[PDB]
Amino acid sequence: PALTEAKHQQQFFQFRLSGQTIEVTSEYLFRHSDNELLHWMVALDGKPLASGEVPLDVAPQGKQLIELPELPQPESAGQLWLTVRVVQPNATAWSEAGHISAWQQWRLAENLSVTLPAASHAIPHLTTSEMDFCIELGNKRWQFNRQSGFLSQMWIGDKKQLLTPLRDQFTRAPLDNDIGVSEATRIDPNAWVERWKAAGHYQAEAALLQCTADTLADAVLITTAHAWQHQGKTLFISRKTYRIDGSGQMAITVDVEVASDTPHPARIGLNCQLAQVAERVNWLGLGPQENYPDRLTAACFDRWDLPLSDMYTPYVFPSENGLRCGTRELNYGPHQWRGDFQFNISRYSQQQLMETSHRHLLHAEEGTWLNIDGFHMGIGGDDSWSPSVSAEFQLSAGRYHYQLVWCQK
Amino acid sequence: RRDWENPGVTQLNRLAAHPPFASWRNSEEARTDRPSQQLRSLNGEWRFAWFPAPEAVPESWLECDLPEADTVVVPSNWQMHGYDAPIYTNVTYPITVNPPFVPTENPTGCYSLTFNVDESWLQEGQTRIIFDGVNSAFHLWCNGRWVGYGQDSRLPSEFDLSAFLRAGENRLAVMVLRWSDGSYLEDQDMWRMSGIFRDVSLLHKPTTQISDFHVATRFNDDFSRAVLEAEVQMCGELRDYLRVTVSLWQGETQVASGTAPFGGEIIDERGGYADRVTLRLNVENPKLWSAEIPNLYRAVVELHTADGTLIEAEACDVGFREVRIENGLLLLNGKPLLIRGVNRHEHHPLHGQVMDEQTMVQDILLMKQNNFNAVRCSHYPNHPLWYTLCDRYGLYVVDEANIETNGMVPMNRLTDDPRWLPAMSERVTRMVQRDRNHPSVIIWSLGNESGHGANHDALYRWIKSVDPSRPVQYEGGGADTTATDIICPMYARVDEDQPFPAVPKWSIKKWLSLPGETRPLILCEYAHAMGNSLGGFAKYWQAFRQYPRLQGGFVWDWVDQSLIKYDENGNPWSAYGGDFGDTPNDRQFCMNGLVFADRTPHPALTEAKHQQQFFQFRLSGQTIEVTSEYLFRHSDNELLHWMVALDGKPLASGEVPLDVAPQGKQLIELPELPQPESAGQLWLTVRVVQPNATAWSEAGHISAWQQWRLAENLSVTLPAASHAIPHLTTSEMDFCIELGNKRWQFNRQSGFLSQMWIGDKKQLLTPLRDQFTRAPLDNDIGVSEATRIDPNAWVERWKAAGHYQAEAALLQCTADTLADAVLITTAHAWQHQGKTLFISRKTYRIDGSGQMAITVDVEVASDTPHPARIGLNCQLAQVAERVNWLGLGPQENYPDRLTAACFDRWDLPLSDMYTPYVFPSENGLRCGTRELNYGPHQWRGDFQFNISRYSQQQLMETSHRHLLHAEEGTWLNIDGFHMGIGGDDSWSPSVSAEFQLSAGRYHYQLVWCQK
Ligand SMILES: [Mg+2]
Ligand SMILES: [Mg+2]
Ligand SMILES: [Mg+2]
Ligand SMILES: [Mg+2]
Ligand SMILES: [Mg+2]
Ligand code: NA
Ligand code: NA
Ligand code: NA
Ligand code: NA
Ligand code: NA
Ligand code: NA
Repeated sequence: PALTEAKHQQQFFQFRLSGQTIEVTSEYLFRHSDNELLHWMVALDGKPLASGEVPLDVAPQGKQLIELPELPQPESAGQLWLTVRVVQPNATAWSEAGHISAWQQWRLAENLSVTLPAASHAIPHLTTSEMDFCIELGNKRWQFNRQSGFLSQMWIGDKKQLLTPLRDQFTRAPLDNDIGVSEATRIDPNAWVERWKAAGHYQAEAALLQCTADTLADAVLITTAHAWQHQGKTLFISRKTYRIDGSGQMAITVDVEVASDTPHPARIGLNCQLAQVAERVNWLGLGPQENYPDRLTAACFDRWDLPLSDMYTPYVFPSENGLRCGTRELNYGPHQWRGDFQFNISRYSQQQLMETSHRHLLHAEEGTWLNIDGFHMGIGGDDSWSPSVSAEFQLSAGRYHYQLVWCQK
Repeated sequence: RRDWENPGVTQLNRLAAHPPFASWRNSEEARTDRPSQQLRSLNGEWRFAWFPAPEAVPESWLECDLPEADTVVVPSNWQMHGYDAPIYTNVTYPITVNPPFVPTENPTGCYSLTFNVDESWLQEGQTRIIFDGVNSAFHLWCNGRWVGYGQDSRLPSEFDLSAFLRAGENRLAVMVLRWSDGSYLEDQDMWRMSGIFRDVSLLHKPTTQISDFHVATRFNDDFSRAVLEAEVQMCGELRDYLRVTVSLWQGETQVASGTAPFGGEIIDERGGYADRVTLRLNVENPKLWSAEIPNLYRAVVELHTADGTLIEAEACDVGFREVRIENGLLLLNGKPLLIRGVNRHEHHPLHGQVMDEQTMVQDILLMKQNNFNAVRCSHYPNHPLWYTLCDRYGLYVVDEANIETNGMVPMNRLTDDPRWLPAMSERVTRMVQRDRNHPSVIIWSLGNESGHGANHDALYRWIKSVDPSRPVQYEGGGADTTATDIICPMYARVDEDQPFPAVPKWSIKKWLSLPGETRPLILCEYAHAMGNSLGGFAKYWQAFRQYPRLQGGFVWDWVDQSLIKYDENGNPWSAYGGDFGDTPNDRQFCMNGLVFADRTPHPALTEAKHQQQFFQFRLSGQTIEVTSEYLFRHSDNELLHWMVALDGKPLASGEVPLDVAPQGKQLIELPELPQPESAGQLWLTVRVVQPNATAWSEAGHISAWQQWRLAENLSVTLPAASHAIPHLTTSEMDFCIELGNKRWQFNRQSGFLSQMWIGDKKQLLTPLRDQFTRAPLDNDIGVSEATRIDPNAWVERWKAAGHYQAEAALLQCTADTLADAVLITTAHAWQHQGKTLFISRKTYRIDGSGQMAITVDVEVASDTPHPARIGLNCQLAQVAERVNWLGLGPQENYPDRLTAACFDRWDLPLSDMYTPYVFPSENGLRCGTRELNYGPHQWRGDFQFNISRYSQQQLMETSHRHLLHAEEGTWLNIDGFHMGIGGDDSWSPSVSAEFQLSAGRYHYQLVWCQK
């Protein structure tokens, strides 16, 4: 996946936007853009609204101004996005006709939704038992275990949707850059993975602090609080609310605290093993290829749809892989998650990936592992033998908030 | 003739410039710098009359005092006495641009003085008058007879009165013109005043006298040996019996001496200077001068007969130091400097441009106490005592010629014109002739904002020939021209390029490495301290420490140029541009100081102090590594105090003597510390304290500090249950909740908490509502004016988008009863002309303990300009004496200006929570606050806040601090997020991107409870 990042940063055309105006600047020293045309497209949340093409005619080091036509208002809430691509109409000794040599995006107007939903057709019911809080709505059921404090099962009809409960996750199967030269036989205590191990990040266990259920006028509200501790130290505290409404949507709010003295964690998200396996993955976010906070420039915001295996990157030395960031909507099977998160989805648990040294030995587990992150640490790479993730990409804020809606499709 | 409309006539009969003289007739008095009976002051009471033009002055005035004259103190600026108005114009000239002419209505100040001259002064030798500063041009008469003329408001004009005076009473008549052709070279950004505003004195010199002397100090490779060379020139009776003896003293000990007859070496085919002599004194292991240790020697220059008669003696303080640029670095005594500089105008709120010892001292002490080591004479030579003081207290000085033609179009129109070479030459040459022996001066500057003209090239070269001991710098024309030894930009940013055509301001880091560039870079002006500013200051200091060739800069500027005006009641108030009827004018642009006109600090001063620290620290486990940035001194007056506190509660503390060599490091291992079981964050604070008083600071002065978070124990503790559940009562218009003695009322039409009762006392005067704006800072407004809007300014972008006028529309307001609480949920949209700018969704959970937890989630349209803040505000009914908070402080601090603040528990009087910037704006914020206590209230969370008796609306609507009026109750602004304040400049948006609120979605939470 890194190749595409390289391709984008090494583009030969630079762009700037000012109003309806796009300014293209050539970084060629000798040739004119004689085999290039600029294609532009405006989409609302993935839905195409308009596009066009203009021939590029820029001298080496010169500039070309392109005026976009009047952009008809859009009939709906959402963020308009402008994407431009430089396409070479003719084949060359090194590329085929149609080759895309450069691209860029910009957000244009955004119209926030202020439209009140609509009065639920029904009201979910809460069933309380000694060991669980269950919510029923139509043919859907959610179960929250009172001792664990997590959503442990969800059913569509009589069909269970989870293999493992939905739980916070603060670690990742270590990348090569997280490992560096550390070795079991010769630990580099300065490496990220060793800092995390030493702090107990991979061994910390969730301790329940609170698990309550309340019924509101049109919804049921579950509130939970957990502490993750290690050798008597509290590493993280996660507080959440799950609000299930008449519409069947489950709104999840997550507020996490990370002790200031613990090494900054690899991620702050939730994870679960879905019972089902589906053919495709469809999302509205950055893509289509794998992208990370510090390696996402080349990815574009759009509606993407790929086979599930394209959502896994087969690095020979396996690790955390396949994340997509900047995702507002994710669809898999009958499920839909909405919010502003980063995610990865595959047949392999982080556990397996971290315990496996060669890709050929991984085996698809039952169901699908979904990791959905409010925040994820950068991957670094300035070198692969010393910590290389830039401060700005470390999860050092101390307190973090994210919210997601899980609903059926 | 109208000599004042002729750049070809800059003086008539004026004597040559020279270093400070006193004509002592006893060498020990010269050695001691005691007063000289031959140098008298004529300062005191003079007679003065104001005329609208020189053509209105009556001839009788030359022969006798005008009955209508007033007696006034001299030196003074006549505007300060109210004869006419001072004018505050920045770049545009105060007069029509039509060189070399001036208005025919040209305020003329007729000064006169009747004074005494003892016969003895007239029996022999020469008696001269010296006017240290006359703005801007003047004619001089003595006993009714015309003596001469002078220009250049900022250097001394001396005339020989020997033939005009008589024993006893004598009368001077000085006709001072406010405007002259000199004004075209005096367009600096300051109040436009006039008058005899520097000292007036009378000096007696013998007929055979020391007419000039230059002292130089050259060193061997390690500065263990030096040669002091002093060239002395005489005027008068040249005879074989004359000699010059130069002696050098360290205290009462004479370290060296040389005697020689006159007659310098052969210089050309016609011979040498028979009226000059150069003495060379060898000095071993000299004590070197620096701003760190201003070691000085005293050189006494005796003119005498060989057989022993002292004719006269002159003298100066000498600082052995070498200044040189080598391999791209400015070195002082072989080591690279790091300039912690500030630009300082000569300004006094009551006396205008008249300087006095007390004031200068006060400024030098505060500069030093705030870790400044350098000052730039923006933008003219200073009153003579300034140099003496920087020599003695130790500050590096950039001495600057009085040449500024900013208002010309293009800016070098005069400086590239050979006909203005002569007038400019004098401004440069006479400055060097006067100030060349002061060790504090380390760099000469050619003036300011006059573009780049061939005149600058010529003058750069003149100085380099006449005085090889100091680099020459000059910013005009792009700051890296052929007329400067130093890249000396004004307001170039650290990382951000500003590619203006012809004179781009590159990022300072990129500028150093442009193809072929090798010079050091020191900003002549940076960090424009106008109003609530200095945002981004730390970014500069980090770059300076990181890049060798980035050697610092001079902040703009030291003191606000506000003037005192008196109201009807006779109460003083700070005035700025236009407050005197002056127009056009540049309003508050004259106030850009780190300190107020009375020397009270603005909050930015502590940020400068901190970033400019001379000790850097690193923490590793319990080891503290201290690194000294001093180049020449050891930390011989310093100890390290350390303290650990748990959320403000003191746990342990200690002190350790600091012993680090210059550029050295010291490791200090701290004691086993408290590892308390109790929740909270442990914080380590270290401070460097100077146990002994110095010439510039009191015992115990703190010179540096730093803090680090240590272990954190997050609370996992469950609050006990409440023997109580709040009750809800509803009506179409409101949701009321009651719990014990407490009550909350939420308006269903507005969607806000409209009132709260504790006991039965109402707590709010205005409801709690979201706030997305701030009363704009000078940096938010920049140059925008009603009359000429600058649409790119932040304030204008917010205005045009409707932020200040957007109205909350209620989208939802519900109430639910929980197990042990009542929950109110709201959502509002802020719109403008159909555009939804922001959406606020909140929940308020009131529990059986009586606490109200508020959760707020805001959406901001990505296409609206990033808002000033994301917070809540309300007017509390209560007015309490103190404010106690756990968070950054104690002074005002903003996101991009908070490095100096320390996290601790602070407690101040309410009034201290407001910063009285002259031009009112959002102010007093404190960031990183975890708990705030005011009266019965306590708010907890992770926010920024301000609290005062003045609403944001009032601050935005009032132009001057003295017009603000305390409102009923107290206004509290509690922000989840607040935009940086900027300040890289005050005329273009300068808030760095990482400090702009552009995330789109924001979340914050607070708990409001009692106690
Ligand atoms: Mg003239
Ligand atoms: Mg003697
Ligand atoms: Mg006599
Ligand atoms: Mg200027
Ligand atoms: Mg104006
Ligand atoms: Na083309
Ligand atoms: Na692995
Ligand atoms: Na440096
Ligand atoms: Na100014
Ligand atoms: Na010491
Ligand atoms: Na104001």
